[PDB]
Formats: sequence, C-alpha cells, structure tokens
Amino acid sequence: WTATSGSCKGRCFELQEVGPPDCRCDNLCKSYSSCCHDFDELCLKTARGWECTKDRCGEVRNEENACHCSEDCLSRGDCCTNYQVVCKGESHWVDDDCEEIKVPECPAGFVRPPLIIFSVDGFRASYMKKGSKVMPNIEKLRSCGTHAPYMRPVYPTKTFPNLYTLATGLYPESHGIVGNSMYDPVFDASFHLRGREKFNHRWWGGQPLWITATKQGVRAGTFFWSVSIPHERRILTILQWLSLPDNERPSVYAFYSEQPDFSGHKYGPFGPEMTNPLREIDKTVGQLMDGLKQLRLHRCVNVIFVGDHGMEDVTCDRTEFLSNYLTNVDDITLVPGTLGRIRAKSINNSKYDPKTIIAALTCKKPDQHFKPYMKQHLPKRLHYANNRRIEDIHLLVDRRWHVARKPLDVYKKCFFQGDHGFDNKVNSMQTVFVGYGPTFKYRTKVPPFENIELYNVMCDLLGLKPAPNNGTHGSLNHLLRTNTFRPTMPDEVSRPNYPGIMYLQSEFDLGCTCDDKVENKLEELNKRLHTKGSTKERHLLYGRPAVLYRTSYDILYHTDFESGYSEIFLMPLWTSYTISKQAEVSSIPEHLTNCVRPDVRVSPGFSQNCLAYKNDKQMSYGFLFPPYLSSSPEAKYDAFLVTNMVPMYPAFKRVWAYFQRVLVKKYASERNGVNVISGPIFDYNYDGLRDTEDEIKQYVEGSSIPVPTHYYSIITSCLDFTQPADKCDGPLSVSSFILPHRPDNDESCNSSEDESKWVEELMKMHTARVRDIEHLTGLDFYRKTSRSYSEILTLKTYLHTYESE
Ligand SMILES: *[C@@H]1O[C@H](CO)[C@@H](O[C@@H]2O[C@H](CO)[C@@H](O[C@@H]3O[C@H](CO[C@H]4O[C@H](CO)[C@@H](O)[C@H](O[C@H]5O[C@H](CO)[C@@H](O)[C@H](O)[C@@H]5O[C@H]5O[C@H](CO)[C@@H](O)[C@H](O)[C@@H]5O)[C@@H]4O)[C@@H](O)[C@H](O[C@H]4O[C@H](CO)[C@@H](O)[C@H](O)[C@@H]4O[C@H]4O[C@H](CO)[C@@H](O)[C@H](O)[C@@H]4O)[C@@H]3O)[C@H](O)[C@H]2NC(C)=O)[C@H](O)[C@H]1NC(C)=O
Ligand SMILES: O=C(CCc1cnn[nH]1)N1C[C@H]2CN(C(=O)c3cc(OCC4CCOCC4)nc(C4CC4)c3)C[C@@H]2C1
Ligand SMILES: [Ca+2]
Ligand SMILES: [Ca+2]
Ligand SMILES: [Cl-]
Ligand SMILES: [K+]
Ligand code: NA
Ligand SMILES: [Zn+2]
Repeated sequence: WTATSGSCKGRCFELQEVGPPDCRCDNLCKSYSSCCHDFDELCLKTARGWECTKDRCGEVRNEENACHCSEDCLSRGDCCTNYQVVCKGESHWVDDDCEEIKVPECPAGFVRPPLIIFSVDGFRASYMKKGSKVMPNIEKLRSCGTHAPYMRPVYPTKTFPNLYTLATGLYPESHGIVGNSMYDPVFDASFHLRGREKFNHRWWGGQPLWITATKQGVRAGTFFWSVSIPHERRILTILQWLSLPDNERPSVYAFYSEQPDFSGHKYGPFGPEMTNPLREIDKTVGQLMDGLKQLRLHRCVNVIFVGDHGMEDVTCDRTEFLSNYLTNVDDITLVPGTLGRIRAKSINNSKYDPKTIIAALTCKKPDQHFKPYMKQHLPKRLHYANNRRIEDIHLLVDRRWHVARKPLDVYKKCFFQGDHGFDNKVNSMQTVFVGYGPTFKYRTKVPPFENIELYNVMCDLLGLKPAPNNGTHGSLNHLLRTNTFRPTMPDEVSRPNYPGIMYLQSEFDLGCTCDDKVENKLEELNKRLHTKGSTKERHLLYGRPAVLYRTSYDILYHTDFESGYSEIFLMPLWTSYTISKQAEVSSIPEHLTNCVRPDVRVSPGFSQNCLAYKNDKQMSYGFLFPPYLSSSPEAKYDAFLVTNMVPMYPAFKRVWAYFQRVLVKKYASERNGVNVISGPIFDYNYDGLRDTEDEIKQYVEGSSIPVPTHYYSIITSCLDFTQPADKCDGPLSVSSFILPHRPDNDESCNSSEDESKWVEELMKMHTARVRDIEHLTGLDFYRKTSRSYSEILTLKTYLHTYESE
C-alpha cells in the first residue's frame, strides 16, 4: 500500500528514497506504482519540448516548461541543453576541436572529477565503425578519449547478468544474476524480467558501485530510471543534480539507454531501421555534453560510454526443439533461447535422469546447433557453474540459433530478427568501451578487455577501495592518465626443496620397468650440470612460478625441462620447457614404449607407481614434458621419469598426444619458439579455485594418486616474432588452455576421425587466461621478466579467442 496523497512539490527526483506507505518522488517510483499523485505534473514536464529556439531566448521563466531559456536558467541549473548555443552564440560540444585534458578543470567546490557512466543496451562493438557517420558525438568521445576496439561481456551475454557484472566486478556465478530468468531452489522463488520478484534484494549479491561509494562517503546519483521517463528528462535530471550544493551533490551518476537493443531485437543488428536509434543515442550524448559544457564541467567530468553486450541475427526458423530429441519432453523444465538450462519439472519424479537426457542430446543430428554439457564441463573461461541457480544441465547454443522445448512455444508464448546471450567469445556479442575525461588518456587505443575489469577502474576514478571482485586490479592501468593502482606481486608462501640424489634404484618397488640398462667422463660432467639446473635459464624464462599456498614441493631440473613436483599430489604442479623454431620432433623408440623410471631425487613414498595404473582399468598415464620433443636420445630418458607422469584417461591421451607431438612444434614454428608451462588442475567443486586434497573425488584405483579434472598449458613467446622466445627484449605474447580431463570425447562430435580434424578445435573452445589458471592452481606466473607489473597483469588477463576479424 502507498498513501499516494502526499506531494512531490520540491522533491522531484529526490535522492534518498522514502519507505512505504509514504509516497515516492525518486526516479524509480513509477516502477513500484508508488509516485505521489502529482509526480507527472511537477516532475515530468514536457511543455514546449527539449530545445531552446531564438524566440525563447531571455523569456520570462514559465515554470510549466520542460526546460528553460530565461536568463536565470544557468543559476537555476535547468536550461535546455542547447541554451548557450541558441541564445548566447556558443558552439555545440561536438563542433569544438579535441583539446587534451591534462588536468581536471572544475568549478570551485568540486572535491573530485565526477564520473558519469552512460550505458547502452545491445550496442554491438562494430557499431562504432559501421555507424560512425551518424554518431558524431560518440565518435568524438571515442577518438579524443581512450577506447578499446571492443569489450568482452560475461556469459550469458544477457542484460541483467552484464549490467550487474559492470556494477560489481563479479562473474554472474558469484553475483547471483546468472540469467535474465532464474529459479532459486533454496528460496523456492523465480526471478523474471517482468514483475516484482526481481526487486527483492536476496537475488543481488556482491557489492555494487553505488553501495561501495556510499559506504565510503562518496554520494551516488540513483542509477536506475523507470522506462517511461524519457531520455531527455534523464539527462536534465543529471545536469540538475550536478548543480546541487557541494554537500548534497553526487559524485557518480548513471544513465541507461534501452536502445539500440530494443530495435535490434525487432530488426536485427544491421537492419536498415537501426540507423535512427543510433542517431538518437548520439543526440542524447550531444545533449549531455552540451549540458556539461554550459555548466563548465566538460573538462572536469570523466564519462564512460559502455555497452552490456552486442546483438546477432536470430530468426524463429532457426530454432532447435528438444521434442525432436527427447521422448519424455514433459518431464523437463527448459529455460530457452540463446542458451538452454534444463531441470526436472517435478522434484517428486524419481525417473528423471540427467545422464540419459544428456546422452539423447549428444551428437544426434549431423548439423545439430547446440551442445549439451553438465555445467562443470563447460569451458572454464565462462566461469558458469558455481551457483545453485545454474541448472546442472546446460546447452551451449550456436550463434544465430535458438533452442526451445516444443514448437508450440515459438508461436503460443516470426517476430524478432536479433537476439543475444551466446558464448561471450562470439564476435557479434562483443560490445563497446570509451572513457573520456581528465583521468583517462588522450587519443589512446587500448587492447580489448573484459567487462569484469571495469568496477575496479570506476572505483579508481572515484578514489574508492573496491570490494573483493574478479577483476585483476592494475590490469587496466594503461587506460588512465592518473589514479593508477600500483599493486605489489603476491608473496610466495611455500619455498621449494632442491633434492639431490638420495635413493638407490632398488629402494623403489613401483612395479615400473624401463629398458634403460646401457653404459664416459666427457658426458658425466654434463648430466650432473643439467640435474643442477645448468639449462634452467633456457627452459624457465620468466622465473619459477610462486606457490601461494602452504605445501611441500621440490624443484627438479633436467636437460630439457624444469618442474615443481608436489609431494602431496605426487605429480608436478607445473612443468616448464622451451621449444625453439629449430627443434625437431622424434618418436618414442619401440623399446621405451612402456618405460617408467624411478626418480632417485624423490622418495618411493612420494612417488606414483605403475601397478596402480595397471590395476586401474579406466585410467592410463601421460607425461607433462613430451618425450617427442627431447633434445637427444639420451635426454629422452628424463621424460620417462615417474616424476613427469600424470594420470590420463585413454580418451584424453588422444588429445594430449596430438597437442604434444604435433601442436607444440607447430606453435614454435609459427611463433619463433615457445615456452610451455603445463600442469594438472583439480576443481572438483567447480568453484574456479584450486582444490585442497580433501576435495578430490577420484584417485587412480587403489592409490593416493589424485585425478586432475583438467590439464593446462601456458604458451608464451615474443610479441615481436622476429625475436626467438628465449631472447625476447620486449613485450610477450601468450595463449593458454584449460582442457577438461574427460574419459570420453563425447564433446567432440567428430572424434572418431583423425585428431587433425577435431583436437585443435577442442583446444580453441577451452582457451583460457593465465589468470584463470592462477585461480585454479594457486600459482603466480611471470615473476621475473623485464616488463612492468601492470603490463604483466594485462598479459595475465589476455584471452586468445580464435574469432576471425
Ligand atoms: C570472484 O570474486 C569473488 C569475490 O571475491 C570470489 O568469491 C568469494 O570467494 C570466497 C571463497 O570461496 C568466499 O569466501 C567465503 O565466504 C563465506 C561468507 O560468505 C558470505 O559473506 C560474504 C561477505 O559479505 C558475501 O559476499 C557472500 O555472498 C555470497 O552468498 C550470498 C548468499 O548467501 C549471495 O547473495 C552472493 O551472491 C554470494 O554467493 C556466491 O558465493 C557463495 C560462497 O560464499 C557461493 O555458495 C554462491 O554459489 C555464489 O557463488 C556470503 O553472504 C564464508 O562463510 C566462507 O568460509 C567457509 O568456507 C571456508 C572454506 O570452504 C572455511 O574455511 C570456513 O570454515 C567456512 O566453512 C563453513 O561453512 C561451509 C559452507 O556451509 C561448511 O561446509 C563448513 O563445514 C564450515 O561450517 C568463505 O570464506 C566469498 O564469500 C566469495 N564472495 C562472493 C561475493 O561470491 C570468487 O571466488 C571469485 N572467483 C574466481 C574464479 O576467482
Ligand atoms: O526491459 C528491460 C529488459 C529488456 C531486454 C533487453 N534484452 N532482452 N530483454 N529492462 C532492463 C532494465 C535495466 N534497467 C536499468 O535501469 C538498469 C541499469 C543498470 O545499470 C548498472 C550500471 C551499468 C553501467 O556500469 C555501472 C552499472 N543496472 C541495472 C541492474 C543491474 C542492477 C538495471 C532498465 C531496464 C528495463
Ligand atoms: Ca541488454
Ligand atoms: Ca575448487
Ligand atoms: Cl536467461
Ligand atoms: K590402466
Ligand atoms: Na565424440
Ligand atoms: Zn536484448
């Protein structure tokens, strides 16, 4: 109940919201059916429109007008945004030359440059080039300020998950807004686009920017606008707030546009109808910038122009129906569209079986346009599993397609020509970032980055300490002229042991054998040097990774590779090796096919054993440093050490062997040498973070050898590929992957073919940032380079996406 009989007189767009049943006058009151009786009359004036004309100049203030052109309007803070242009011979902001803003030029009483965040729904990255002709204000922000060619959204590339990631720096699995539609089984409650449930605070986790600011004594404009408040009024309200006295004036403001998303759904991303919405958004930017110029704030405020996600061509005829795969289609609930999420329709139905639903959805039709996954098997780069609101069964839908349960759903709910929500690597889903102002750099292009990084920067711009988030603070320092955040590298927690030869061969009873009994002062010196680290500078190019948790591990040196060997997990945490452009691939000699060799530096008790692998009928083993890339027949024996072995499903060894035998050499050819760091990952609770031993759900049968959920590789070379990876003077280039360690290759529909037709495609799907691997392993890489730490943080956030131009 609202007592709507109060009044908005002098309260129009008031900043502190009043609690029921008192009536509201804030920018959200409409959305709650709670505005005072006179809110439209007082607060949403429209008389005479939004622009001054010659004949209104110096008019007698008529308080009924939407905005004013009278002499007192500047001191009142309510001129039409074009007042000075029409009446005082001023130029529009867009017509002025770009002039560097070296320092904030702010009115007296401004404690800090205000931040204005102008967010545009469905603004596809390539609009910046393709619509450039019709967006002069936006093109001026872009060219004069700091811009990226695109900004990567989070998955799913839906509105609320992305807007809330922008607000919090968190992945959707952490902030809780995991879709535009959700069921939370703990609350037994549903979140929907339409309706009241979405307003309840229990959905919204983390700490969004407006709350961070308020806790730290920075005042925030109310960020949200009821849909029916026109854009012109939103802008005028912002400009009026900026004229408040110092102690009342917010320091951060948000404007949100429903366009171009609204038209893009109806017309497709490049429909001829899309020109007009782009022109209109540009005009709104123009109004804001002119308004700021009138207030003498255009060289004071930092402006961020940012999108939530892009827009792809999607029509009703490109829908897959679960009713064409499943017999029991009525026993499931599907969240449908550009992603699928499946759960049982009834929790009382004990013949619901996810195993058989996944199987019935797997590689069933030659050109199938979605792939099913248990959520824990989704590419780790999506960070889309650790929330009870995300259903165990997920469908990754191909770009340009939808999934629905039954055909009747698509016509008893073609209308639409555009949609979004697909994998956040997809080109059409990318969106925009421009920063303009004293704190941003001048005429600077920066590489693409992820939207999870922006909260930290918005906090930097306001001098706030960010709440704990998923950005990597400092990785976007290169966007900023000042207010950079200068982190220190994390402290190493565990120091390595450096074992020498401590065990005789006969102390080992591992059930391993090797044909290695063949018997030189010239080369005995050499092998000793190699075991003491003489080639370490060749194979460990960026320092040893730091271990950021408490554990017991050994560094092991070899001719061709160096490793950090965990006495707790019985295998390396990491294995580092460099392969030059000139390296040759060799085979595993016949007599060495089953060879595994005790490592006399490492106790029997801290070693794997071959008997466990023999007894475990499901599990085999692979090597981290590949025997195919040994530098010589004698060095090859090192690759068969028990300490270089890791457990592998035969199905996965198909993937791994092709990566090691074919792909590493290919990359070293193309990149002029590569340095490779590979290792296991254990993430049995799918939280994206290194498991402790007590979280491991599977061991090699009859042993304490833990089975990895994933295997990673980090592949580094020189950005200037005229320099070899091991003699690089400047910036680095990296690609990485986190491959799921699966007992079948059901994910790859073409896996009965030769590895050359499917393995590299799989690896590309599981591309990763170094930072993702850091979370998953508790390691910190690139500790010793010649590069600045901020540059290294940017490198660690890099994602190689394999999308075309
Ligand atoms: C991305 O960045 C984020 C933010 O930094 C990272 O997430 C953090 O990770 C931490 C480690 O996982 C985690 O720390 C835990 O916090 C527990 C208290 O949590 C509450 O308080 C905070 C502070 O305000 C709040 O933010 C939390 O918000 C979560 O939960 C509410 C609902 O309750 C949601 O609204 C919100 O969306 C958010 O949910 C997300 O996180 C939770 C986990 O907290 C998930 O379950 C959700 O799915 C969702 O993803 C909370 O309100 C604290 O109690 C924990 O300590 C327990 O666990 C440890 C180790 O397991 C142990 O040492 C302790 O003894 C204790 O265990 C006891 O409880 C266990 C569980 O019942 C029980 O099994 C034991 O036997 C014990 O009794 C722990 O310290 C932190 O909360 C989140 N923060 C956020 C915002 O998500 C994230 O890791 C980053 N991702 C990557 C890939 O890097
Ligand atoms: O009607 C549809 C959806 C229609 C649609 C589009 N595509 N499919 N359906 N609306 C979607 C609603 C979103 N909205 C907002 O006012 C809004 C803005 C915002 O900004 C955060 C800032 C963004 C910039 O960085 C700082 C954080 N954050 C939130 C929610 C997350 C807290 C909401 C009105 C719209 C009505
Ligand atoms: Ca959106
Ligand atoms: Ca984990
Ligand atoms: Cl959704
Ligand atoms: K076996
Ligand atoms: Na297959
Ligand atoms: Zn949309």
